[PDB]
Amino acid sequence: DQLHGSRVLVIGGTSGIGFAVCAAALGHGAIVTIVGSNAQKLKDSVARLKSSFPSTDPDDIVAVRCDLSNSDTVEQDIEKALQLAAGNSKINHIVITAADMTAPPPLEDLTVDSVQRPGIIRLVAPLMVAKHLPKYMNKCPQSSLTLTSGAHCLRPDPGWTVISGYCGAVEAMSRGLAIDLKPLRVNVVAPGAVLTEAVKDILGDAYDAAVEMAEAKSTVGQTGSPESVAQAYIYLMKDHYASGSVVSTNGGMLLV
Amino acid sequence: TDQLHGSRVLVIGGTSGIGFAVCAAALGHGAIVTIVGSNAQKLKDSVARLKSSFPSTDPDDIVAVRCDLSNSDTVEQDIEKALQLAAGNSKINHIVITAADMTAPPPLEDLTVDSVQRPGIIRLVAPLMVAKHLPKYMNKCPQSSLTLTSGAHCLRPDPGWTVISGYCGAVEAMSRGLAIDLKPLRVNVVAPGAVLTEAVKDILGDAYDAAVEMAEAKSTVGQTGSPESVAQAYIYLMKDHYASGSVVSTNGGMLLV
Amino acid sequence: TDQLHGSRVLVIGGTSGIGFAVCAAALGHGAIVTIVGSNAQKLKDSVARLKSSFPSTDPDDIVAVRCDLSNSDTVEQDIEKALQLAAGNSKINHIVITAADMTAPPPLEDLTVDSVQRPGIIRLVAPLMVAKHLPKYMNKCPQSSLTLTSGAHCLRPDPGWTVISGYCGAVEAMSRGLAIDLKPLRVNVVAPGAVLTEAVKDILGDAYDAAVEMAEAKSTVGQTGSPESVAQAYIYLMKDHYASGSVVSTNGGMLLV
Amino acid sequence: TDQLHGSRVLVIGGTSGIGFAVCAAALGHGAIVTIVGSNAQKLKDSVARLKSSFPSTDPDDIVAVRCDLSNSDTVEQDIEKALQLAAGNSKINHIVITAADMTAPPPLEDLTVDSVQRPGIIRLVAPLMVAKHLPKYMNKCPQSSLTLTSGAHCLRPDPGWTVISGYCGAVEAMSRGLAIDLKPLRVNVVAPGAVLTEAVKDILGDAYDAAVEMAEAKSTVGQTGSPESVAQAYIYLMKDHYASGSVVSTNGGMLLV
Ligand SMILES: NC(=O)c1ccc[n+]([C@@H]2O[C@H](COP(=O)([O-])OP(=O)(O)OC[C@H]3O[C@@H](n4cnc5c(N)ncnc54)[C@H](OP(=O)(O)O)[C@@H]3O)[C@@H](O)[C@H]2O)c1
Ligand SMILES: NC(=O)c1ccc[n+]([C@@H]2O[C@H](COP(=O)([O-])OP(=O)(O)OC[C@H]3O[C@@H](n4cnc5c(N)ncnc54)[C@H](OP(=O)(O)O)[C@@H]3O)[C@@H](O)[C@H]2O)c1
Ligand SMILES: NC(=O)c1ccc[n+]([C@@H]2O[C@H](COP(=O)([O-])OP(=O)(O)OC[C@H]3O[C@@H](n4cnc5c(N)ncnc54)[C@H](OP(=O)(O)O)[C@@H]3O)[C@@H](O)[C@H]2O)c1
Ligand SMILES: NC(=O)c1ccc[n+]([C@@H]2O[C@H](COP(=O)([O-])OP(=O)(O)OC[C@H]3O[C@@H](n4cnc5c(N)ncnc54)[C@H](OP(=O)(O)O)[C@@H]3O)[C@@H](O)[C@H]2O)c1
Ligand SMILES: CC1(C)c2[nH]c3ccccc3c2C[C@@]23CN4CCC[C@]4(C[C@@H]12)C(=O)N3
Ligand SMILES: CC1(C)c2[nH]c3ccccc3c2C[C@@]23CN4CCC[C@]4(C[C@@H]12)C(=O)N3
Ligand SMILES: CC1(C)c2[nH]c3ccccc3c2C[C@@]23CN4CCC[C@]4(C[C@@H]12)C(=O)N3
Ligand SMILES: CC1(C)c2[nH]c3ccccc3c2C[C@@]23CN4CCC[C@]4(C[C@@H]12)C(=O)N3
Repeated sequence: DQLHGSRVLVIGGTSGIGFAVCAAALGHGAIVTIVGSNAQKLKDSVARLKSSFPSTDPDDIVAVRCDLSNSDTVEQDIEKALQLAAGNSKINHIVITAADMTAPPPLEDLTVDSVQRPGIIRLVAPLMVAKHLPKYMNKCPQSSLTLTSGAHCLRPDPGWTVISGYCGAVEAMSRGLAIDLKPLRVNVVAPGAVLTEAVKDILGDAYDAAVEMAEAKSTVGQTGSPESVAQAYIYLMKDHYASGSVVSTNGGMLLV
Repeated sequence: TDQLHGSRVLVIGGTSGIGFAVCAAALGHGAIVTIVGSNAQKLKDSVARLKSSFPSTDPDDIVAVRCDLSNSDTVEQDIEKALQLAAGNSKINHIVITAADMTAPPPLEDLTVDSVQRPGIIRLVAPLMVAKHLPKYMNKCPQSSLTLTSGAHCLRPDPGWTVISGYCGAVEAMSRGLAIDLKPLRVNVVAPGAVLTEAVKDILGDAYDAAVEMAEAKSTVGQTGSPESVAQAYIYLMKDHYASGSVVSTNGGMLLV
Repeated sequence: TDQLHGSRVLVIGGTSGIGFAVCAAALGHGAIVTIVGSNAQKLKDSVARLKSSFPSTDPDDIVAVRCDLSNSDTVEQDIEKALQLAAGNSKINHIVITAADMTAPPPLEDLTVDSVQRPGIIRLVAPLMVAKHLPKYMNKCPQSSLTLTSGAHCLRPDPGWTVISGYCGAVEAMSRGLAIDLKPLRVNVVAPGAVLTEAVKDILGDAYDAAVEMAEAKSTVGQTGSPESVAQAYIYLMKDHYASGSVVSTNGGMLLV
Repeated sequence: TDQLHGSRVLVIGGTSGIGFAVCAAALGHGAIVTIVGSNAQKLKDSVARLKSSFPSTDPDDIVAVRCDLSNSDTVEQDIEKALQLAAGNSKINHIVITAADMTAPPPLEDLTVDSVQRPGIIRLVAPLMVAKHLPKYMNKCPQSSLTLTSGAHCLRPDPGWTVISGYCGAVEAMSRGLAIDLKPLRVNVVAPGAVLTEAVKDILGDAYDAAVEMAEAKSTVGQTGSPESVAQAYIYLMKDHYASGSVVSTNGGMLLV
């Protein structure tokens, strides 16, 4: 594997998809830097990651708490996470899955700041990553930055139009960063229905009616496993020719 | 013959360029047009020629309102005023939004948190505020339409205008979400290519002639797009009562070479 | 005032359904329409039904030609003749192709090499034969247009019409290739959704009523597409001299739910 | 550690180019590879190349069969032998199709009904014949995959390859239909960009060095695609048990410039 000695920055690797990416990354022996905002399960996630890979050097699994939902500190924090992840070396791949995980208000009660508050973590944080990565990454086709969107960008869930919009912005912005940061490669993974611990939290009591309706809306009779969706991120790290692309893993939900 | 005769159109951003050609086309079909802009004068100037290129129309079918949508205070109450004015005694039949800041972004080496967020109030919050308040001034019927604006830069972004390609990418995704939020009302996007509007003359300054010639060369047609040809996409989307959630791309085959 | 008045329109497949509505819309703008079909009876009925909806139109603006484009040994020759009389004295301005066999394919249990290959003559070979010979009969100029036909089934295919989803997917890609082969002439595609033409009731037989509800429900609008609304997409692509390499999708938001 | 270890992979078109790189990658994970080609020599030679780069693998994990899929008789029966072979006593886990004629089409001045039709036997009929017979040789299970092949030319067609761009458009649409026909089995497409296989040098001849220089410049990366990088997309779809109905594009950003 050519991801053995690799340094990968997983912005949002404390839970769900991003965590599965650090598990997959550690399976190939890479050095993984994790970024989250909750200090306690960031201890739990990183402690959880070296008992599933106990032969891996513990110093190759580093964590930092960063709050990227706040307009100050995010440039200072993104720059700090790139310093920690780069170390003496340069970072080889960056993965961003961080999202605010909050239900928007209905459209009749839409507020100006309601529209803008997601943009800080969906748009401003990656752009600050794109702002500062040349100093911490070599702009060569062997390095990658991968952003996150979803199938909801084409089949929006009801109530979620605004965040459904921002994922549309992530995909267009991804392509622009492939020109801004060329020949460095940047791409997007667009997952479908992944039953992460966060999703269980969002829908609460309406969860099981939603799981069965998600399973029914797939060519597979399934929702997506977190470690299978993680293969899309690993793919874009190993494919030194993929750039400006959208990797869609949705179980055929857009076909039914 | 024409079903846009008695129909009411609100063109948010119709004072120049593409939006103005949409108001000209709408009045060519006899529609009642309300125009929204920010420059106080040049808003009379386009209102002046449209009763002078078609004096046929009753002068009260061409009404105008000044709105500043670049500032987060003022945006909900300004669109609300323009919707009361376009609807009048009836309800609005079609809404067209072309309003955009049209100012050069910084390079991303000097990217600031404010550079990223300020385009969104006119590109994202203004249309969402339209979607918030249009039900009381439009009937939610498939004979009604709301059309947003995109570009080919959403798929082939201009160096480096990455941040605003994102917002146009957000416009397309948001369009689809609003097509289900406002069902059975129709929501769509127009994605123009290279149109030589009076703003583009201003933004390109001295690099204009080198850019016009490379735009004509990046086309299957050997030309740039007329504003009056692109306006047909907005007029088309008002007449097609089955088109919703779609992107009408008119770019001279630019994405093909 | 209208720029489709003197123009020559050839609708390959204008004897029924969507293509027929395109000739109705074209005649509303005063165009000279040549109709092409394979059924001598559906071709006399179509020209008769168009001289009772437009009695003021000159009878020479509605001429028809009989062509069987499902057969390989004469599809090139038939296309050639259709072109020559549609141009007449002058040149052809726009060509619209909707022709399709509209017969259910066999299930995958009985798929045959010929089942897969026969549709290609009318879906792929006839349009390519049109592009091969139109230069003597059209000005390859941006005010000229060639429009092919696709559907939403190319992205949401219907069971078991997988093979015809393939051919409609092939039409969209070649559309883009012919915009470069035929540049600066304009080539585009319309992708309709659910249009209840007379061919569609024939395929659905007794399951028709259950299928209409199914479609109606599965759309953002509460409707199927009118033939006269989908026809707006073809007329639009004739009026927008900048639209090229594009896909005009008319689906009632079916791809959103 | 590896879940492609006991896995049986059928690479239809693995004697050269991309499909060959897919068989190399599969054997790196310990998969059992069945290779299909039409050149007996290439096929033995290709199998010889693979057991000298992997001398430790059991030679029975590298089995080959000669198939001519260019002809209407024997193509269903050759697909059927190849399925028995790959399956053996177990069932097939993944199928990869890269087989293509790789010959320059004639110009449109000499376009014939047969030049158009003939590619469809290997572009469309062979995969459909694979989907027709694989259920007795594959589970219809989410852990098994069928991967077809398209390319970036389906969206930015190279001249004069319009007809072959069309067939690649059919493969992607057919992929989506086959993802529903064979559900819950997974069906997908890989859309490579510029890969300098020996077949591409054969087509480009003396214009090769000028063509690679213009291909490298038309990418965001300053390179063409490695066969070993593009093969990772096929391996990925074996690895992602949630990917279905998708297009994995690996083109070096050529569609951005
Ligand atoms: N799951 C799906 O079906 C689906 C579909 C489409 C798109 N997506 C996108 O996939 C990505 C991953 O989603 P997920 O299912 O894995 O949910 P998740 O487990 O909640 O992932 C969120 C990650 O981001 C962190 N985070 C939350 N707020 C943060 C903040 N202000 N600043 C920095 N980090 C923050 C979280 O750490 P903390 O513990 O500190 O909060 C966590 O590590 C998201 O972008 C999502 O929008 C998911
Ligand atoms: N022309 C092209 O080649 C091209 C290409 C791709 C995309 N587009 C997009 O198409 C749309 C039309 O562009 P255009 O070429 O026609 O330029 P334009 O003539 O300047 O159109 C701008 C319209 O919106 C108004 N406007 C600007 N800022 C406003 C603000 N804060 N509040 C309210 N109204 C405001 C303008 O009037 P004021 O004078 O009062 O500001 C004008 O009526 C834009 O969204 C553009 O991004 C254009
Ligand atoms: N209806 C829908 O909902 C829908 C949706 C998506 C896509 N489409 C596609 O749009 C196109 C039009 O479909 P439609 O609904 O209008 O069905 P249609 O009424 O049967 O249209 C078929 C047209 O093509 C002609 N035609 C058929 N075979 C011919 C042949 N060998 N030679 C010459 N002409 C031939 C027909 O005339 P003859 O009487 O001589 O056969 C007729 O004018 C089709 O390609 C269809 O697949 C339709
Ligand atoms: N390289 C690119 O730039 C590029 C770009 C887009 C798409 N693609 C697509 O990628 C696929 C792979 O191409 P490639 O470049 O790897 O070319 P390649 O090496 O020529 O691949 C051809 C493969 O197909 C087999 N094949 C050809 N004709 C056959 C027949 N009649 N029966 C059975 N097998 C047959 C060949 O075997 P024999 O020669 O043994 O018969 C060989 O295994 C092709 O579909 C190509 O169009 C390639
Ligand atoms: C819609 C959602 C509540 C949901 N409902 C499910 C049912 C079954 C399996 C997964 C889900 C999910 C995951 C989602 C996907 N959406 C993409 C942008 C906003 C949202 C909301 C959230 C998100 O971030 N996670
Ligand atoms: C890039 C731009 C300066 C430009 N350069 C040209 C050269 C030749 C012909 C047209 C143009 C245009 C029109 C554009 C298209 N872009 C889409 C989003 C931002 C921007 C900027 C502006 C816009 O709104 N109008
Ligand atoms: C599938 C079909 C029988 C169908 N079943 C419906 C139920 C409700 C409303 C509309 C339909 C339609 C319209 C379709 C769409 N398909 C696109 C290519 C082939 C086909 C077949 C036909 C076509 O041309 N018209
Ligand atoms: C067009 C082609 C001759 C070509 N010309 C190049 C110049 C520089 C770098 C790469 C190429 C290629 C690779 C291509 C891509 N096309 C996709 C379908 C048919 C074809 C033909 C062939 C293919 O399979 N490989």
